[PDB]
Amino acid sequence: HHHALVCPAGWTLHGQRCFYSEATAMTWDLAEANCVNKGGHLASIHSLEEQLYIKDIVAGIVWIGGSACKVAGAWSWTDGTPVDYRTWCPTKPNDILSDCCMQMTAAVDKCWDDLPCPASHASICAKAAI
Repeated sequence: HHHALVCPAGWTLHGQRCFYSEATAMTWDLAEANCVNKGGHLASIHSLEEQLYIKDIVAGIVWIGGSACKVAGAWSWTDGTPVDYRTWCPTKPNDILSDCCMQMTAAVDKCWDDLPCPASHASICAKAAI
């Protein structure tokens, strides 16, 4: 269609996507599985515009959809979209395979870092708008 977009209840609209703030802390793998049960993925981020929109939703560290757990330093988004934007914190990522899941950190700018996937954090999901 070519009419106004909506999001399901509980999700918020930015552009062509809907976002869900999951306040329950969980491992990266549980957070991704949670987003898949809800029809989406942990959020991928493709511009500073998206970075800033998501920054404004969330209340602290959040898991997002990046991981590099197969080949060290080879980042992918769980939703299959391109890694065409990055905003890693200074000196990051460390690209150590033990610490291979991506999060927005507690810095105000929500710069990204790669942490152990078992760390327990809130998260953000995304999926296409309706």
